[PDB]
Amino acid sequence: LLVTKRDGSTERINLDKIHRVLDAAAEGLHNVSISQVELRSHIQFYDGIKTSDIHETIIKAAADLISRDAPDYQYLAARLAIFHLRKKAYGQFEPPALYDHVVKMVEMGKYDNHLLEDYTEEEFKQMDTFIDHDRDMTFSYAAVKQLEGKYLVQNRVTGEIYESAQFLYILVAACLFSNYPRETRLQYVKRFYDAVSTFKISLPTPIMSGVRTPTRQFSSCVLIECGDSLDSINATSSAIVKYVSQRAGIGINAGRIRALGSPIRGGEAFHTGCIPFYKHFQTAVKSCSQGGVRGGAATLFYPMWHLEVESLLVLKNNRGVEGNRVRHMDYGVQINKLMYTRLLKGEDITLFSPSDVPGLYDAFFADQEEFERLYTKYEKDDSIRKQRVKAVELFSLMMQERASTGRIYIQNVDHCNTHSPFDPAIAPVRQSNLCLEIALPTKPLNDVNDENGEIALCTLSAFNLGAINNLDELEELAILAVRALDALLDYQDYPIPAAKRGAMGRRTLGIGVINFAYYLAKHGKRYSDGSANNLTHKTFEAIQYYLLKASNELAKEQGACPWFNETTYAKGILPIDTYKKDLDTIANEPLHYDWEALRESIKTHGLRNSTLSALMPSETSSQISNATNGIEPPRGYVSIKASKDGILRQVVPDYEHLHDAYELLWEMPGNDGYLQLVGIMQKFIDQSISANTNYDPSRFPSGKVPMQQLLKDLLTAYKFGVKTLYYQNTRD
Amino acid sequence: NLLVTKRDGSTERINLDKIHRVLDAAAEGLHNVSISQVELRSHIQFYDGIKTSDIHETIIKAAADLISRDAPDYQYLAARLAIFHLRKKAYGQFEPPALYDHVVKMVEMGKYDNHLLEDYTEEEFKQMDTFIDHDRDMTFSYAAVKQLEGKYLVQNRVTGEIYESAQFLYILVAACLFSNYPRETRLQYVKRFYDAVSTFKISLPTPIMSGVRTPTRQFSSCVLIECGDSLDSINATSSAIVKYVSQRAGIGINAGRIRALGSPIRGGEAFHTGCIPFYKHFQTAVKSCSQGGVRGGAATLFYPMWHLEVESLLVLKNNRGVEGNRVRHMDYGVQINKLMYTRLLKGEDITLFSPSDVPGLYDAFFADQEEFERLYTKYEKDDSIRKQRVKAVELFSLMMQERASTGRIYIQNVDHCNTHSPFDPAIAPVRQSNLCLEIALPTKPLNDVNDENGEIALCTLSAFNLGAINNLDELEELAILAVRALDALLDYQDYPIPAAKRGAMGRRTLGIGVINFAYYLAKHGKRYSDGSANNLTHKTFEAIQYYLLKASNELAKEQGACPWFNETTYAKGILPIDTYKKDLDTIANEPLHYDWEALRESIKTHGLRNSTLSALMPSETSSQISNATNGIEPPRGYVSIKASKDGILRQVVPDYEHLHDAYELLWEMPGNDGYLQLVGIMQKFIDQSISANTNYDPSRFPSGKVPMQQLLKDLLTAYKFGVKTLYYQNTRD
Ligand SMILES: Nc1nc2c(ncn2[C@@H]2O[C@H](COP(=O)(O)OP(=O)(O)OP(=O)(O)O)[C@@H](O)[C@H]2O)c(=O)[nH]1
Ligand SMILES: Nc1nc2c(ncn2[C@@H]2O[C@H](COP(=O)(O)OP(=O)(O)OP(=O)(O)O)[C@@H](O)[C@H]2O)c(=O)[nH]1
Ligand SMILES: Nc1ncnc2c1ncn2[C@H]1C[C@H](O)[C@@H](COP(=O)(O)OP(=O)(O)OP(=O)(O)O)O1
Ligand SMILES: Nc1ncnc2c1ncn2[C@H]1C[C@H](O)[C@@H](COP(=O)(O)OP(=O)(O)OP(=O)(O)O)O1
Ligand SMILES: Nc1ncnc2c1ncn2[C@H]1C[C@H](O)[C@@H](COP(=O)(O)OP(=O)(O)OP(=O)(O)O)O1
Ligand SMILES: Nc1ncnc2c1ncn2[C@H]1C[C@H](O)[C@@H](COP(=O)(O)OP(=O)(O)OP(=O)(O)O)O1
Ligand SMILES: [Mg+2]
Ligand SMILES: [Mg+2]
Ligand SMILES: [Mg+2]
Ligand SMILES: [Mg+2]
Repeated sequence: LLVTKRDGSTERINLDKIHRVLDAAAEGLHNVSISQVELRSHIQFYDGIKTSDIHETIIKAAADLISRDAPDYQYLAARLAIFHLRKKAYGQFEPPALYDHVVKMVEMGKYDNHLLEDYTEEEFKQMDTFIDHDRDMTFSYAAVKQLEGKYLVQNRVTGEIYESAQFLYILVAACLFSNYPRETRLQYVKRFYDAVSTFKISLPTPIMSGVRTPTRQFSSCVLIECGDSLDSINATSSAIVKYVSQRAGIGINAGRIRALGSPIRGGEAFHTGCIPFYKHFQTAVKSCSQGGVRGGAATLFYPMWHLEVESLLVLKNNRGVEGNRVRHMDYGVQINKLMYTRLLKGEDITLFSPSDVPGLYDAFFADQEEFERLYTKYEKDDSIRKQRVKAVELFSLMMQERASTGRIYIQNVDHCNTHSPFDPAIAPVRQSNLCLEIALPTKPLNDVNDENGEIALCTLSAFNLGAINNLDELEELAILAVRALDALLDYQDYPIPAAKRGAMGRRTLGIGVINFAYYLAKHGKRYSDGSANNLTHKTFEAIQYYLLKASNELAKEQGACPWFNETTYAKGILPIDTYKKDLDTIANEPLHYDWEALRESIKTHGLRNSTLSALMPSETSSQISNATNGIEPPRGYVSIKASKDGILRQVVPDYEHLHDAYELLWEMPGNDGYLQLVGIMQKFIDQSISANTNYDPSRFPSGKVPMQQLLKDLLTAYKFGVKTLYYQNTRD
Repeated sequence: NLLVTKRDGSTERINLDKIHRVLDAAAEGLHNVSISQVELRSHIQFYDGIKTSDIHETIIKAAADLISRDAPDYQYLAARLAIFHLRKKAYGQFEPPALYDHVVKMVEMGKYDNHLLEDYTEEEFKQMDTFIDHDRDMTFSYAAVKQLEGKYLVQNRVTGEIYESAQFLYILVAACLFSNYPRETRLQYVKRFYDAVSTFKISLPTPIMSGVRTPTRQFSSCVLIECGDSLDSINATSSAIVKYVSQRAGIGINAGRIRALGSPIRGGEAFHTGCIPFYKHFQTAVKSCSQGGVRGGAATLFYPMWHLEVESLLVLKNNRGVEGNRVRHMDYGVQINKLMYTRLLKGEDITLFSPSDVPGLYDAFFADQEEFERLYTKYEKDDSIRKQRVKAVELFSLMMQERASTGRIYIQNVDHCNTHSPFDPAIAPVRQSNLCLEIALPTKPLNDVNDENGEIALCTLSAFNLGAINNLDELEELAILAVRALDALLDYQDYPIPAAKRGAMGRRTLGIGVINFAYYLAKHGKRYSDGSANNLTHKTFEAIQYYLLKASNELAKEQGACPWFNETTYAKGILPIDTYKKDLDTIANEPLHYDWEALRESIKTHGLRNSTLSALMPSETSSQISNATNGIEPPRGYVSIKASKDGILRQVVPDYEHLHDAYELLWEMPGNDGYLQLVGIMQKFIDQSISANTNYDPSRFPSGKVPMQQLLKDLLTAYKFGVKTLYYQNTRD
C-alpha cells in the first residue's frame, strides 16, 4: 500500500494520481480504455515500489495494447513515455527557458559554444516563442524509442536524458541558419523548425543527433574510386579507414584494377589477382568494427566484361574456401546496352582486362557508341588476351548469386550518363554508394592527401508525402530543405582534402521521400495495377521543379557552384529532355509547371547544387514521422520489433480509414507494377533510386523462382530506364 | 639400330660412345662412381626417334638417383652433366664466349644493365675475362646447380631460355658493386671478390645473386616497420608494407604501441575496437601481392608481454576459435624482459597494462630496466589505472603452449637487445626485429607513407662459409671484401619509401652471418650438446667480429663514418666484449686472441662505416649453393631428400666419407642445453641477433608428450646466457 517517491520519501498509494495521468495521455484518442491499462498495471504493483517503476509499468501496459483494432495506443504509450522523459531531464513537465537550457548545457559540454556567440540572449527569447512543446504528443511509440535511443542528447554512461524533442528541432535549425544575416535569420529558423517538427521534412540520423553538439562529423555517404596502382590502392585503403572511423558508408570502384596474370612494367612481374586486394579493402572497412560482425558496410563495383567476373560474382556465397571468398562486403555489377543485346540475341560476351583494352573502360561510361566500336574491335583482335562466355550463362550466374545472397546489385551505367545532370565528357559517373541511390563523379587518388583526386560526398534528406495536403507546399519546403543542407556543407568537416574538393566544388545534395505507400493509399492508388503511374509523374514533377527552383533562386543570392560548368544544366539540359522514351507508353500525364522559364533561369544564373534529388532507404528517420520505409510497401499493417525495453509495435498511418487502401509487400503479383513506378520517378530524379525486387517462392510452381522470371524483370527494369537495383527480398 | 634426333631436327645412328665420352669428362677426379651403372639404367629407357636433349636429361636423372651415403660423389657427377647442358642452352657450345662479347649481346637484349658498358671499357672487360675460371662450374653440387638454373641464373621466365653461366654471374656481380671504385684499385677488388664468391668463401643472398647486373634495383629483403598508436600511422604502416611485400621482402611489424580494446579516444569521444581488427588489416597488406595469399610475403608481428590483450594475441595462430579472433597467416614475437622472468621464478603475478595508460612504461621497457621496475610497481599500486592481474606461471604457460602447437610464436628478450647492443638505448633503442628474428635495428613510426621523420630499418645480409676456409685469419681478407661490397650496394639499390632511405643512409646497417657451422665442428671433432665446442666457438666468432669491425673501421678512414655513428655505443668506445652476459664466463674460458684495445682507440677516432655488421640468419637457399649445412643449425640427416619439379633432389652432407661419425644429427641430440650455450657464446660478439631454434623429440619423453617444465627450463636457460631471440620450435613427428 506504499510507493517510493523520487527523493526517497514514502506515501500511501493513490490510484487517482495514476488515473489522472492516463487521462492526459488519452486526449483525442479513440477506442482506448483507461481501465484496461489500470487492470494490467495494478496487478503488478508491490509494496515499496519506486514511482519511476510505476510510470514505466503503465507505459509497457499501454504499449502491449497496440494493435490493428486500436491503433491509437501507439500514441497513448508514446505520450506516457514523453511524460517520463520530461522528468528525467528537467525534473518537471514543462521545459525550462531556451536560453537557460543552452547556457547550462554549454557548461556541461553537451552543446557547442558557438550557439551563444551567434545568438544573443534576446534572440533566444524570440526563438523560444516558436517552440510548441505539445507537438511531442504527435510522436508514435516507436518514434519515442528512436528519439530516446539515437537522437536525444544523453549521457552514454549513466543513461541520463538531457533534452527533449522540440529543443532538438529548434537548435538544429538554429545551427544551420546561424550564419544567415539577422535580417532573415530568425525568419528562416521558425519556418525550418515548423517543417521538421510537423514531420514535413525528415533529417538523417547524424544530423538529428549531431547539429548542435561540438562534433562536426556529419558525412554518412562516401564514394571512392580506386586506380590501377599500388599508390592508389594504398591511398584508397587509407581513405576508407578515415571514413569508417566516422561511421560512414563506403562506395568502392575497383573495376580499374587489372586482372590476374596481367604483366607489370612490361613483364617485370605478373599480377596476383583482384581478390587479394578486395580482402585488403574489407579489412580497411572493418578496421574500426568490434570483431567482424556489423560495423562499417561497403559496396564494391566492377564491370561485367571484366576478366575475373566469374570469380567476383561468387565471393559472397557460404560455400568454398576463404581463398576465393570475400563475404563481408556487397557487390554491384555494372551493365550497359551492349551486354543486354548479347543476352537477347543469345550470343557471347567477351571478357577483357582493363589494362589490355585501351580506352575501352572510359568509353564504357561516357560513350556507348564509342564503346561498341572498341568492344567489337578488340573482339576480332587475337593479340589481346580474352575469354569467351555465353551471355545467357553469364547473366544467369549473376542473378543466381543475387537470389541466394540478396546483396548482389545491378547498375546500368549507360542510363547513369545518358540521363544525368553531369557531362560524361567532363565528369562521368562510374560508380555508386552503399545503398545505390547516389550517382556522383569521382577521381582516383595517388595519395591519401592528394588534392587532385575527388571523393564524392552527399548530404541526405527526405520529404514526407503524408504530411502535405497538396503538391504546392513543396515550393516552401524545397527552399527550406536546400538552404539548410547547403549550409551544412560549410558547417561539417572533411578528413580528406580530396573529399572537400568534391563537396565544395559541386555542392551535391540528395533529397528523397518517405511515406509513399501511405501517399498512394490516400489517393486510392496501388503498386501492381499501375493506377498510380500518372499520379507518380505529377508528384515527382513538382518535387524536381521546386527543388531546382529553390536551388536556382539560391544561386541568384550566393552564386552558383564552382563546378557548375561541368553539369548538363549549364548547357540548358533538363531531366525532362534525356529521360527514357519508353516511359511515354506507360504514362501520359502532362507537365504542370513552367520548365521552359526554369531552363532559361538556370542557363543564366545557374544552380547552387549540381544534384538535388535522390531516393534513399529510410528505416530510422521514417519511424520518427511514423512513415512507411521510403518508397517500399510495408510487409504488414503492424511491424513487430523486439527491443531492450520489450516488444515495440508500430501501426501504419491512418489504418482506421485505409486498411483496405494499403497494398502489402506479399500481396503483390509481381515486380512489373513496382518497377514501372520506379522508372517514372527516375524521369525527374537526378541521381538513382534504391529499388528493391521481391519474390514469393510460394507463388511459383515447385516452390522455386525460375531463372526466366529473374531475367524478365531485369530486362523490364532496364527498358524503363531504371538505373540501379538494390535488395532482392525472398519470403521465408 | 636405333636412331636419335639432333637439335636441328636431323637424325643419326645411335652412338653409345658419344654418351660414354661425355660421362668420362664429368667423372674426372671423382671416386666410387660407376659409368657402366649409369649407362645400364639409361640405355634401357632409350627409344627410336628420341630427342638428343631428352638423352642428356636422362643420364642426369639416372646419375642423380645414384646419390647415396656410400657414393656421395654422384652429386658432383650429375651436377657437371647439368652444367654441360646449361652451357649448350645459353651459348650453343661448351666453352663460353668472350666476356665483352657476352655483355654487349645481353645489354642489347635488355637483360643486363647498360651502365656496365658505361663504367667499363672494352680493354677492362678483357682483363676481367682472364680472372674467370669456367672450370669452377664443375665444383657445384647437384642441388646447387638446380638452384642456379631455377633462381640465380638470368633467364626468360616465359620460354625458359637460359642466357648465362655460373661464372658470368659471379664476375658481373663483382663488376657492378665495385663499378664506382677508382681505377687504381677497381679491377683489383673485382678479382678478389670474384675469387671469394666463386670459391664459395662468401655467400650472397638470392636478390643479390639474381639481381646485381640486371636493370632492376630491388635488393631490399629485410624490412622493419614500427607502427604508432594513430590512424595516420596505421594507414602509413599498411601502405609501407604493401610496397615492400610487392618487392618480395620480409616484414617486421611493431604494433605494441597500439592501445588496448576499450581505451578512450579523444577524451571519450569514441572507444577503441581492439588491436585484432588492425592486425587483420596488416595481414591483408602483407598478403596483398600473393597468388592466393600463401607463397608471397611473410611477416612477424611484435608486442610486449605486459600488454592488456596479450591473452588474446597469444592465441591468434591456433586452428581453434572463430575468424573474429584469429589471425593465422602471420607469425608473432612476444617481448619479455627481466622483470617478467622474475615474477615467473617467484611464482607471483604479472599486471597487464594498456600502453596509452602508462606514461613512459613502454619506453622504459626497452631503454631502462631500472626505470621500468620503478614505474611498473608504481602503476601496479595505482587503482585509477585500468589493469588486469594474471599469474606469471599461467601466462608463460599459455605462450609456450601456442609455441609448441604452432611453432611460430617467438620470444625476444628486449633487455638483452639493448644492454648488449651497438646502439644507445637513450637515443636509438631496439624495439623490434624482423621475419627470422636475427635483425635488431632502431626504428621510428611514420605519420605518413612519405614521412621524412620516420625511420624504417633496412639491412643487407651475407654469410661467411666456415667450411671453405682453412683458418680464421682468412676472414681478414674476406671481411674487407664482404663489407665493402655490401656497403656499395646500399648506394646501388633503390628505396620506395623515404623513411627507409633515411635509416639505410644514416646508419648503413649490415648483417653478415655464417654457414657450414655443423661441418665446421665436424672438422675439428667437436659436438653441440657436450659443450666441447664452447672454446672453439668463442675463438671463431671472435675472429669474425674483430675482422668485421676492423674492415669497417679502415673503410671509415677511407670514405668516412656513417652519419648517425654518434648514436652508437662504438662512438663512446664501447665494445661487445664489455657488455656481454657475465654468465658466459662460467661456460667458456677461451682468451682473446686479437688486439681489441687498439681497435677500440681506432673506432673512437675514425669511427665505423657501418653501425652493425654481424647477424646470424637462416640460410636454406644460399647454403645449398656451397653444399653447406643450413646456417648454424645441425643437419636432420646425412642425406636430405627434397622433391622438386624435375624429380627428387638428393644432397649429401659435406665430406661424409671421412666424417660420418664426426657429425651429430639434430635428433641425435639429448637436449637443447648444449645448443643454447653455443648460441649464447656467439651472441657475445654478434652485433644484432641470432635465429636460434629449439628442438624437441616427443619419443624421448614419457607418455609421448613434452612437459611444460622442460619448455620453461630451456627458456630460462636461453635467457641465462644472454640469448636475444628464439626462432622456430621444431617438433619431430
Ligand atoms: N500532460 C501533463 N503531464 C503532466 C503535467 N504536470 C505533470 N505531468 C506529468 O505527469 C507525471 C506526474 O506528475 P506530478 O505533477 O508530479 O504528479 P504526481 O506524481 O501524481 O503527484 P505528486 O505526489 O504531487 O508528485 C509526470 O510524468 C509529469 O511529467 C501537466 O500539466 N500535463
Ligand atoms: N667437359 C667438357 N664438356 C665438353 C667439351 N666439349 C663439349 N662438351 C660438352 O659435351 C656435350 C656434347 O658435346 P658435342 O661437342 O656437341 O659432342 P656430340 O654431341 O657427342 O657430337 P656431335 O654430333 O658432333 O654434336 C655438350 O654438353 C658439350 O657442352 C669439353 O671439352 N669438355
Ligand atoms: N502516491 C502515488 N501513488 C501511486 N502512483 C503515484 C503516486 N505519486 C505519483 N504516482 C505516479 C504518477 C506517475 O504516473 C508516476 C511517476 O510520477 P513522478 O511525478 O515522476 O514521481 P514522484 O511524484 O515520486 O516525484 P516528483 O516529486 O518529481 O513529482 O507515478
Ligand atoms: N609485386 C607485385 N605483385 C603483385 N601485384 C603487384 C605487384 N606490384 C604491383 N602489383 C599490382 C598493383 C597494381 O594493380 C598493378 C601494378 O600497378 P602500378 O603500382 O602502377 O605499377 P607500375 O606503375 O610500376 O607498373 P605498370 O606500368 O604495370 O602500371 O599490379
Ligand atoms: N649421335 C648421338 N647418339 C647418341 N647420343 C648423342 C649423339 N650425339 C650427341 N649425343 C649426346 C651427347 C650429349 O650427352 C647429349 C646432348 O648432345 P648435344 O651436343 O647437346 O646435342 P646435339 O649434338 O644434337 O646438337 P649440337 O649440334 O648443338 O651439338 O646427346
Ligand atoms: N572511430 C574509431 N573507432 C575505433 N578505433 C578508432 C577510431 N578512431 C581512431 N581509432 C583508433 C586508432 C588509434 O589506434 C586510436 C586513436 O588514436 P588517433 O588515431 O591518433 O586519434 P586522435 O589523435 O584523434 O585521438 P587520441 O588523443 O586518442 O590519440 O584508436
Ligand atoms: Mg510527482
Ligand atoms: Mg602503373
Ligand atoms: Mg652435340
Ligand atoms: Mg592521436
